[PDB]
Amino acid sequence: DEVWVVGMGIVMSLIVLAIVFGNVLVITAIAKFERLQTVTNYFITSLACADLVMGLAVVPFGAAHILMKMWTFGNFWCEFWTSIDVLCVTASIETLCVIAVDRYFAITSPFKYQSLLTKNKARVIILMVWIVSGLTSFLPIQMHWYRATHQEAINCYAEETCCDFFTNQAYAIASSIVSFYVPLVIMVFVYSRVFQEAKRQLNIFEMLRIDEGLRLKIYKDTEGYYTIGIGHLLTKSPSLNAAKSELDKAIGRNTNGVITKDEAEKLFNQDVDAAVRGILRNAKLKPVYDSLDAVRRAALINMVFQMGETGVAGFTNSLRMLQQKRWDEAAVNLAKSRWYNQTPNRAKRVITTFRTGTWDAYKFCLKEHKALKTLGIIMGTFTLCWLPFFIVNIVHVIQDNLIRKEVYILLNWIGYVNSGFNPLIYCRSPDFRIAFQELLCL
Ligand SMILES: CC(C)CCC[C@@H](C)[C@H]1CC[C@H]2[C@@H]3CC=C4C[C@@H](O)CC[C@]4(C)[C@H]3CC[C@]12C
Ligand SMILES: CC(C)CCC[C@@H](C)[C@H]1CC[C@H]2[C@@H]3CC=C4C[C@@H](O)CC[C@]4(C)[C@H]3CC[C@]12C
Ligand SMILES: CC(C)CCC[C@@H](C)[C@H]1CC[C@H]2[C@@H]3CC=C4C[C@@H](O)CC[C@]4(C)[C@H]3CC[C@]12C
Ligand SMILES: OC[C@H]1O[C@H](O[C@H]2[C@H](O)[C@@H](O)[C@H](O)O[C@@H]2CO)[C@H](O)[C@@H](O)[C@@H]1O
Ligand SMILES: CC(C)NC[C@H](O)COc1cccc2[nH]c3ccccc3c12
Ligand SMILES: *C(=O)CCCCCCCCCCCCCCC
Repeated sequence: DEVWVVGMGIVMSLIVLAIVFGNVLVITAIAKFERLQTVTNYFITSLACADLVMGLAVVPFGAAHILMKMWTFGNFWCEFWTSIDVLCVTASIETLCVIAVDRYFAITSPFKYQSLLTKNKARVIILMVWIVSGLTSFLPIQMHWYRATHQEAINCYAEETCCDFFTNQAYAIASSIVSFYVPLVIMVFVYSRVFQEAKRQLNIFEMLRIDEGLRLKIYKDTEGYYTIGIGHLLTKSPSLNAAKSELDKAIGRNTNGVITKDEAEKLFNQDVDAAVRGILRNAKLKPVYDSLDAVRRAALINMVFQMGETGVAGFTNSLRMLQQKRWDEAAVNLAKSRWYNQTPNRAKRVITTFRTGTWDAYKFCLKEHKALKTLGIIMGTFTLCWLPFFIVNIVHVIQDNLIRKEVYILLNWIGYVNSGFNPLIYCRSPDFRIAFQELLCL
């Protein structure tokens, strides 16, 4: 009975520690490492501050309120504590919504993934988020717009040891819609469009960039030949200066061995053009290529890139089955090759692409697309943690007391606890992971 309290207290204490530790770590990492100082991470910092205030100002007293089964901190702080609670939750979803809109314009810009905002504009947006959140949180609570007019509530308001958030229905609807549901619906809609755009970026360039890899500096391939970009051969000569000469002649300037990503893309589009012409000249590959759709043509070109026309022309049975749109059977034969034995991962993705005729095998391979998934996980987690709580707010406007007080409280704490998840989710990023282990003396 009472020993349970200590055990429950230690648990809630660890919850507080977890929230504060992790979010302090996030703030520190972004503030300290110049690498992490991006527009997105400024919003993340704003998001981390809301969670940090939750862990310091909100959760500790909510915990004590439950364990003591009454309020000990007085009416002033009860009203203040309540305001902070609503503020941090509001600012969090508003920030998440800003991230979604920011990421949409970033991914649709010709200046792709660059935020249209500068660092200074971002701070203004952030500051305006906290002003609006405070305007929608503190005002109604400090002006007493939220309060109900029935006696049970009136008693709780007046008595100093009662801190129950009794609200009138108009507030319950309006506040929950404006603070939560409006930025939630926008966030979900906009960031679903972000994923659509991200998926739409997948093409043969990204495919070969994932499968072969893009190298900005001159390197020797497996055969010892000088190569650059996505496996673009410069020369078979052992002279490095001969490669540099061919590179300059191809790119159109003094490169000294180094080219940009966009220039590698330029060379790649030429190599693709060359590959297709060669395919159409090959009597064994032409009928297959002619029959295939655009996506599977990219798959065939991918193979030609890796093995050359001759190596690909040797897949006589597979080519026949591909030509007849017998995908699974083509997949069975292709999986039984030296190709699949040497580069299974790459072969797995190309063969799967032959099977589906989509880019699904190349989802979330790019570092930038992985980063988008991380943000999507942040948003989804926040949604899942808070949605049940806010559904019950509306349900009780329809019919009050349908759901127990203890369940409603538990749904609140699922919301509270969410403030400790984001730091763990950021470990998906190689940059934060590197940042953290530096900060943690590793
Ligand atoms: C009234 C009390 C309880 C609420 C606390 C308000 C604090 C947490 C709010 C108010 C203004 C906010 C900030 C506004 C400006 C930015 C700049 C950005 O680069 C990092 C976050 C940062 C610094 C915000 C984080 C937290 C912040 C300081
Ligand atoms: C409001 C009370 C109860 C909670 C304590 C507020 C603390 C957590 C808030 C208030 C102002 C905030 C800061 C405001 C300014 C920034 C600069 C930014 O580059 C890093 C975070 C940093 C340094 C914030 C971190 C935490 C911060 C200090
Ligand atoms: C009243 C309670 C909430 C206060 C507890 C604050 C804890 C979470 C604070 C107090 C001292 C802090 C640490 C102090 C030293 C560093 C090294 C730094 O490179 C990374 C963060 C790190 C590791 C801090 C993280 C969290 C930390 C442990
Ligand atoms: O065979 C056509 C392409 O071959 C090179 O790119 C290959 C390279 O030969 C090989 O060592 C490696 O395993 O794969 C890459 C591509 O994945 C050419 O220099 C390309 O320009 C040709 O199109
Ligand atoms: C112990 C209570 C005070 N905790 C409140 C929730 O953590 C956050 O609740 C909200 C956040 C944002 C907007 C809100 N509108 C509401 C209407 C009724 C109840 C809560 C909220 C609410
Ligand atoms: C490498 O960065 C790891 C070493 C950092 C150790 C710093 C020592 C922190 C002491 C924590 C005590 C504060 C507790 C506050 C409780 C209210």
